[PDB]
Amino acid sequence: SGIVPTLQNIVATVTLGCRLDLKTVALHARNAEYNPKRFAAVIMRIREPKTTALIFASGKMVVTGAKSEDDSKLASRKYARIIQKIGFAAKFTDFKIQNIVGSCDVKFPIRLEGLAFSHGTFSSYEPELFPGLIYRMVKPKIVLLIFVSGKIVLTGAKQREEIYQAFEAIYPVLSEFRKM
DNA sequence: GTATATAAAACGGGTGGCGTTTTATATAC
Repeated sequence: SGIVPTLQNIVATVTLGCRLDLKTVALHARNAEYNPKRFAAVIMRIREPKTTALIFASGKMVVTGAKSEDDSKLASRKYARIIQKIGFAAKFTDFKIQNIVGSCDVKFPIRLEGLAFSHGTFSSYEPELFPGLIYRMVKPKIVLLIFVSGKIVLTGAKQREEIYQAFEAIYPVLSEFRKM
């Protein structure tokens, strides 16, 4: 082994606590998009940490694109400050990470059909529909996308340890189904 | 486009329970 998964995307939610006028928000922000007809939220962005926020009239906000939990909270506080600077009585509350995505490379090809047959109740593999095997782990409850190349995607985690836990648990199985 | 996780909530549609839609990301067909 020796491989440890790399975090790729962190999704979080934040309650600003006050109602927002989206045209005002979009108008005053330096990096905003807002087309009511397409989606009901201002799509705001900041350069550091590089992230994207979906800002709603209710004052709720979704922050995505961060590569670390630190970066997620940091960028979230920053978006909240922007809203304040524009003039609303916003508050940075209820910061919570909802989804963590990770990925790695085991460095060997995998026999997906064998794995799907062996771990049938957790696996779903339809190569004509999507080339990767969808593995639904029980403990921890994580979803893994397994590819012939040996590249692995882990998602559905609320905490970093779950990403790490799942990979540790899957590695022996990937080894059992290697090609070379 | 296909598939995976996840929140936010307005829209469409017919006056309603709920599917779609958007955003970010790895991955590969």
